Amino acid sequence: DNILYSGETLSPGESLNYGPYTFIMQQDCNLVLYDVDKPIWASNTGGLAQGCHLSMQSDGNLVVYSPSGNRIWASNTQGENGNYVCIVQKDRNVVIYGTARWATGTNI
Amino acid sequence: DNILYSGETLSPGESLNYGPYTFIMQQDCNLVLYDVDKPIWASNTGGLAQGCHLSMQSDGNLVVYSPSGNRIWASNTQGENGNYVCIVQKDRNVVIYGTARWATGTNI
Amino acid sequence: DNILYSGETLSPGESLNYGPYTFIMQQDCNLVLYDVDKPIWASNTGGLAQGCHLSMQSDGNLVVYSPSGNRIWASNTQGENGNYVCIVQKDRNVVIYGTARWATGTNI
Amino acid sequence: DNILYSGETLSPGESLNYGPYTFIMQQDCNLVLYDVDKPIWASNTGGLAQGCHLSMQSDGNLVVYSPSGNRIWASNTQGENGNYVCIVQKDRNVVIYGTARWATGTNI
Ligand SMILES: OC[C@H]1O[C@@H](O)[C@@H](O)[C@@H](O)[C@@H]1O
Ligand SMILES: OC[C@H]1O[C@@H](O)[C@@H](O)[C@@H](O)[C@@H]1O
Ligand SMILES: OC[C@H]1O[C@@H](O)[C@@H](O)[C@@H](O)[C@@H]1O
Ligand SMILES: OC[C@H]1O[C@@H](O)[C@@H](O)[C@@H](O)[C@@H]1O
Repeated sequence: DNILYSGETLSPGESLNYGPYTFIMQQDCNLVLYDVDKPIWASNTGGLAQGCHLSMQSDGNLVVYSPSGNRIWASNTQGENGNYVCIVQKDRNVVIYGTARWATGTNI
Repeated sequence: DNILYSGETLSPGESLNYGPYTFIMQQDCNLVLYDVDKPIWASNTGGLAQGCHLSMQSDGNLVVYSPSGNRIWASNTQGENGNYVCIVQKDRNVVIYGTARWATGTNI
Repeated sequence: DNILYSGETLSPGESLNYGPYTFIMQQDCNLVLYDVDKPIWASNTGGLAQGCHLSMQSDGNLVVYSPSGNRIWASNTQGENGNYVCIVQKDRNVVIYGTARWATGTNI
Repeated sequence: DNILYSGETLSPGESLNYGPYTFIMQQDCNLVLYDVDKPIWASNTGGLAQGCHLSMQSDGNLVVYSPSGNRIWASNTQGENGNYVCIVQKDRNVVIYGTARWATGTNI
């Protein structure tokens, strides 16, 4: 609910949430962080397309894609292939972390 | 509740939780991942001391310390100084990620 | 979280949250349910005072109080004395339930 | 999550969770509240059947049913037809509340 894992996408209208904080891939292709109803950060890509999705990729890049498979905005954080996370944190920061350094190996 | 940030500690009896998954720093100094009442992973340090704390450090090492400030168990993942997270994931894996590659910079 | 128990208050600026839904006791004494940035319900008491708190009472009434201990808005649901909950639900309804009909009695 | 709404069921192996607290409809038809790995309350119906479901009914009764549609255990809280909730609370109590006294009417 507040974590996007590498290999997952937010569809249009979908969000990560922590308390009053919402990080949403809007239908107007703007990527916005709201504190209640106040925009605090945006990709500033509102109106460049419709029906965009947000991908957290295996190369560590967070990308807004238009439905033509066309890059609209990116974090520009391509690097090592592996596992990454994008988190809406309790401190209201949105952060990409990776690669994975250690695991219990208890996945299902 | 399912994330430990670098610079934070779990005190004795404290846990990270996702649904039926509990990752707990026990009073007997064992670090255990439970699926409901079933231990699925442990540090196997039960009885080596009392009143241990778990630290997620800035160097990326997850360490169980005894109250004498003495290292009892570690992930052995020291590297670059920065920001890391330890997550109890929805897939029941416990994972350390870092360093931070990008942020909105919207922290309070 | 998404539950206010009878005997608790939301202070000014505090909220109940479920995913993109935020139920906030605003600084301007308006009680508002937001879906992301869109107000979908309000007490319509914005500007009648400053520094109001929301109280879920053991008589089952949800009341906005001004700092003079003065009733500004209420659900008008006074009844049996007991335990009640106010919930921001997954279906985006905000509901008062009570009284308590049964419990395990496993409270701390 | 930590709420079961009237009209919903927990299937075998499914749980309500708050932090280290797990309320599970087990495969062995026992209904158990665990604090980490410690059972603190049970229906004591382990082994009376297999593949039971827990149902929070609109008559306010919480019932364990066997797959033959047969009552195995109940809270015995039948009353007014309406909307009820069963909650695993932050205080580690499991409580049934209802009926609904008030709502915003903002459901989807
Ligand atoms: O090695 C760690 C990785 O293991 C995978 O199976 C998943 O659980 C990933 O989320 C995780 O990053
Ligand atoms: O640069 C990213 C870092 O910024 C800090 O202020 C915190 O929000 C950290 O959790 C985060 O890793
Ligand atoms: O008996 C039910 C009541 O028990 C109390 O001690 C608390 O746990 C209340 O939240 C609950 O409604
Ligand atoms: O009127 C109250 C009821 O409204 C219904 O439509 C649902 O949202 C129920 O969960 C709720 O109890």
